[PDB]
Amino acid sequence: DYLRELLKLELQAIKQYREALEYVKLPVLAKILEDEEKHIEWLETILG
Amino acid sequence: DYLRELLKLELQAIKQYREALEYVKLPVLAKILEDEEKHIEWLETILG
Ligand SMILES: [Mn+2]
Ligand SMILES: [Mn+2]
Repeated sequence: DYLRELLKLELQAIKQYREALEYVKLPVLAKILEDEEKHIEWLETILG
Repeated sequence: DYLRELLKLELQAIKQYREALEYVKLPVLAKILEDEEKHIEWLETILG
């Protein structure tokens, strides 16, 4: 639930990085996004 | 500044994952933390 606080936290970071990537096409950003996508898998795996 | 919103966002995620790792010693968590540490480098590099 602390694990649910974490997943929403990632879920927000991906919304904002996506958007960040929307206007500033910077490779470093697609990569951070890659990782946050994996963060999300891993937490939803540990949960439900 | 959108890049500053991102860094605080990571800076918080590392506070909470550290803490999350404090009580539930789960390897997946030290690894997420590893990545967030790198997220932070990369953004402070792009900034100041
Ligand atoms: Mn993450
Ligand atoms: Mn991150």
